[PDB]
Amino acid sequence: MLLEAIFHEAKGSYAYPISETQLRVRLRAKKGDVVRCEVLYADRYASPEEELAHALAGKAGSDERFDYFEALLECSTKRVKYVFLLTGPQGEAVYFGETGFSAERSKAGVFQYAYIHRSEVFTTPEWAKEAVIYQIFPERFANGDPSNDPPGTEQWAKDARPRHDSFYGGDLKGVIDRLPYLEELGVTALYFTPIFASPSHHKYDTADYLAIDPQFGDLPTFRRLVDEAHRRGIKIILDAVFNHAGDQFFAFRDVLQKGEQSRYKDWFFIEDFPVSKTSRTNYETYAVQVPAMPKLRTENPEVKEYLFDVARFWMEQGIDGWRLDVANEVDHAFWREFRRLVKSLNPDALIVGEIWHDASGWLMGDQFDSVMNYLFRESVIRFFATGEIHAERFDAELTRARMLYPEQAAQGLWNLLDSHDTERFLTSCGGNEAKFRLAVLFQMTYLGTPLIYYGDEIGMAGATDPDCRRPMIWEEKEQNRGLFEFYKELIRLRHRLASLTRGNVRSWHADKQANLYAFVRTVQDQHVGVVLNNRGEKQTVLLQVPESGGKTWLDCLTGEEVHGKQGQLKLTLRPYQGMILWNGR
Amino acid sequence: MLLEAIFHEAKGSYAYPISETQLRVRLRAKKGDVVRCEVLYADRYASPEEELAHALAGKAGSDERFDYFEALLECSTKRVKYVFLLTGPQGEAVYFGETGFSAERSKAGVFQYAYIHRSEVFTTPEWAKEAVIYQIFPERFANGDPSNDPPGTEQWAKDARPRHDSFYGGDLKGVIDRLPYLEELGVTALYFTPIFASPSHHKYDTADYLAIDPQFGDLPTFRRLVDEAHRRGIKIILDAVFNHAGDQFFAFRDVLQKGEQSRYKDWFFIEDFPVSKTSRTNYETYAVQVPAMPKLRTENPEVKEYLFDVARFWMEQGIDGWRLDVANEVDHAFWREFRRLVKSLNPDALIVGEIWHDASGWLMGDQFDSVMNYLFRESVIRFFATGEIHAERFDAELTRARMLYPEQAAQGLWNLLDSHDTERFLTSCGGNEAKFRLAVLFQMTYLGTPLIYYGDEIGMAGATDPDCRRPMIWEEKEQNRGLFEFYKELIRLRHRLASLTRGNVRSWHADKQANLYAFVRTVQDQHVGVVLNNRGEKQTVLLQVPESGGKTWLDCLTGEEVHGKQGQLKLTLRPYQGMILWNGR
Ligand SMILES: [Ca+2]
Ligand SMILES: [Ca+2]
Repeated sequence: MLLEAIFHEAKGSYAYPISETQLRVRLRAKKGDVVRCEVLYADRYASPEEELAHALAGKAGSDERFDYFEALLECSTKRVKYVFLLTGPQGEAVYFGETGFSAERSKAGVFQYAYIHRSEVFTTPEWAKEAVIYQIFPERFANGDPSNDPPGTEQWAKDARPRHDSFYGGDLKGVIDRLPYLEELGVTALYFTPIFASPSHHKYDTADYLAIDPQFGDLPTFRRLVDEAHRRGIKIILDAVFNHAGDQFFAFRDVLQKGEQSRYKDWFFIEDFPVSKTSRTNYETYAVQVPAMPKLRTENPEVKEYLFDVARFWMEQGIDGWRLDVANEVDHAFWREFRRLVKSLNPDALIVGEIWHDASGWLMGDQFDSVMNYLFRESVIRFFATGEIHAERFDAELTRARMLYPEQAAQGLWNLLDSHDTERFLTSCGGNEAKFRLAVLFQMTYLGTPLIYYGDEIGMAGATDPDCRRPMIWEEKEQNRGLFEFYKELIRLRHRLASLTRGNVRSWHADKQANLYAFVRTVQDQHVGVVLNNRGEKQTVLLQVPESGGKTWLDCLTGEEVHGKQGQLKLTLRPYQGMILWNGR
Repeated sequence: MLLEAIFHEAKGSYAYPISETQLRVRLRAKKGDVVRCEVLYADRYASPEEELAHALAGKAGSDERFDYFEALLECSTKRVKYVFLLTGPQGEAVYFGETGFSAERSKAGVFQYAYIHRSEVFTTPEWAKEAVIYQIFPERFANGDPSNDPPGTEQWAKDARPRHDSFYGGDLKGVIDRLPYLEELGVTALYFTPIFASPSHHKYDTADYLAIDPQFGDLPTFRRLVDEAHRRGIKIILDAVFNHAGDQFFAFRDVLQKGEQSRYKDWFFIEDFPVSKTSRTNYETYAVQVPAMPKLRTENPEVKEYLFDVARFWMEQGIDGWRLDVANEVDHAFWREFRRLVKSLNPDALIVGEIWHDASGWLMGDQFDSVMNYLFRESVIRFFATGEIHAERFDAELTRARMLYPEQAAQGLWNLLDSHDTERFLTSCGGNEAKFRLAVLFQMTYLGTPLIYYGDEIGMAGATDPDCRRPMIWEEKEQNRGLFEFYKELIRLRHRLASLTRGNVRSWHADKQANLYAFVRTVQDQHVGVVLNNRGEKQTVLLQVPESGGKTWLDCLTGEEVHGKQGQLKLTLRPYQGMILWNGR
């Protein structure tokens, strides 16, 4: 086999504890290059003559070009050393260790996970493991209070087509008046984009971190919201913009007024004074040349303490976690310490970050709890919506992703289908509900945290920003209640089937030709299989199911009861029809 | 080219800054699969249609199975995204990016280094970059005061053969009196193994972390050592053992007496009560069943603060750094915070850890400065002493290990030939001085910090523990001043050639049959190439040297002048001879 293609490291996403005494190990090799992977391990101080423990590494998945093996090691000593034994299609065996490769186990060496400290066990809030988040764009969700609408606000109508400078008066009061709705839908948390004192429409340039923007409400209204949401079993998530502030931030305006006399001059990155100019900037900002967004020096103790204080103020109000913006642009020390602050105030506080690239460096367990799973969307958009990729490709994109980070993180990734910065997925589906409904079925049954974008649930459509930010449709007769009930049922199923929230993921079937994909979610002895027929034609498939995994399945969506015969399960799926098979365990 | 064998990551040892605006990048590939590696980069926020930067990745070296390419990206924005352009033997062009491989740049995606914060640019003390450490085991170095010799201390003789419980009276005063000797040798720093108050002989079971063991001296004596040593240009590095404490440790004893009602019960890992027993361990300890060494609970804030106070104390005495024992078993959060303390107290304090396996997780820049380079010892023992490997294998082992951690670490790794836990290298060489010297010449010219074990500079030989703890031979008549002088010359040269202390490493030539190896240290324009004739036979070698690096070289050890012609340098080395050719720049 190609040893130069096999990889592993005693850390990161290939070696990490899941418990105080259990070490997980991942090993990858060229697809087809290895057939069996076994792990021999023992305590690091074990006598060189003592016998080693054995652990079989199952094929956890495979992507475009790699094979992935995962095994669980029992380390009662909390210290472990181990070597890999890899067997090829031709029985050729070889040990893989820290030293390298060899036919003799001794010469291969041994990887070592020094010690497993309880504090370094990746731990995330339980309520998040089986949660469903609903993304709220305040300015467009509900106008509960007309008295705070900004001047020039436009009529709230379904036919309205938002313009970049539009206003609709969306506010926190509406979110409250509509809480019965979210509860009915079944969401367990609301994620709000920025809503803090700011002069712009987007509010990404914070002016006052300790205050709700007047057009949205006030502390009183916010406290009311949090309280009314909680008694409804709904957590609250706010957006944290700590990378940069607005040009009206008290600390910045002082520097604009006092130049080097400002006690806050080092709260930013300035090249020379005076500090200011239009189309030109003598201080670092978000992206390139954005005057309204002066970068904050999160490395500075003053800045750090201040934001940490800002977090305390809002955590005092009862929020349940944060969504970090441009998180990847603030120092790690800051994030490490922030989590400590946050987790000590609330062990169940969530920390979700937004990185548009491999976020492993932030997802080891000492910083964020998870991040937005943009990969999920990319694979989902192209699979159900544009159809640029087929089922076998879709399977790969997904798998490659799962093995990207530790399970504690993969399990909590926010899987969104769109956002306030993208065209609505229904539109991406060219308006076809058959395609949209299928995707949502997948979103609601896959590994991670489903993130619902306001309105998608009743079938709102629209191009990218700002057309995706159309005012929420509240007239029941103008809403797609058929769709609305679909989301409800999917959400209800996801709540009862433990496998769907806390189960692993395994690919079941991938037909590049028929474009049908299947996977199974597992927890304990329970198994739930999902079959997706992504084609505008009726198709029939043959899935394999050895009696050991059950002999009869019940389609949780239709009640239909199918039986497997001779280790196979015959299934006929209707156009864009999805099936969710439960084995009753 | 086996694509499944190419590796990279925008973190760790494959992507790291060397300055606030300079990012280093490394790529791994199957040997021979890539002949040209170039990187195309731009600002993370740069427009799509903007001209991409170019940076050629030179081949940094190769090992047993891989090739390694390196590049330095100029990133004025401290923000960068990049894509690799790989060229094979047959001219095939493949792009490599976060998304994967493709003949098209757009489909390859791009790796991203989100942001470069100065607080994250690996930084190590300046004096350690040109330092030459000297390992001292107090008990066997020198007896400056017999009044502290424990009963049973034996005579100080060259032919003395120490037993496990022997006592010679080595003490700090002794070190003081011998400072002139050490200063002459040219060592710039002194490293003491544990020397704190302990009831045992080895002193690994700390009883009083705030006091020097009476057998070595008193606090006032240590102070005398630091000042007198400092004025000779010699630093002091103390060995700290925080993973576990002694069974006589004040905090521990409180539990042995008050049992469960011990105010310090949560400071350790205690299974059940009574708190202890003989030959049987009912509490976690170092290794397996070590009643005198109960593991300290560093995860505990009370312990952390205490160990830190202990740290502050000794740093207030003026020490210059720490050598951590069994550090790989202490939580990272602890070390991260330890560094912050130590460094704030003294930015020049050194933090060297001891971990016998891939320590990348501790060598990112937020924890240790370096570790003992055990891989170096193995490469020198098998190449110089046992002859287990030839010149080509030596080359690989060296190359592979060099590429394990970021350059800032590699440059400051402690390169030891032996220690209080092994036999004298001379013993490993079977008494062959011609071999010992060549290994030392390499040690003195390779990348890393040379570690000299007390006595080795005067040719002390001996078997492993306790024979490696033989009393220092101070009788000049009995000293191999011949070797001693050699040691001196190398140390001098090292201090005069910036490239030997701060330059990189590149293999120059390797021959498995002739057993001849050569490498080049380069810094700015200075080049110094080392040629090793590791064979007991006079050999001639033809090295390739384009006029670019110079056309004339000088052997610093003999003063011989060598000239190159048509890009070749013909050198004749005597049995086991090594040359150090300076390009005069
Ligand atoms: Ca309003
Ligand atoms: Ca003495």
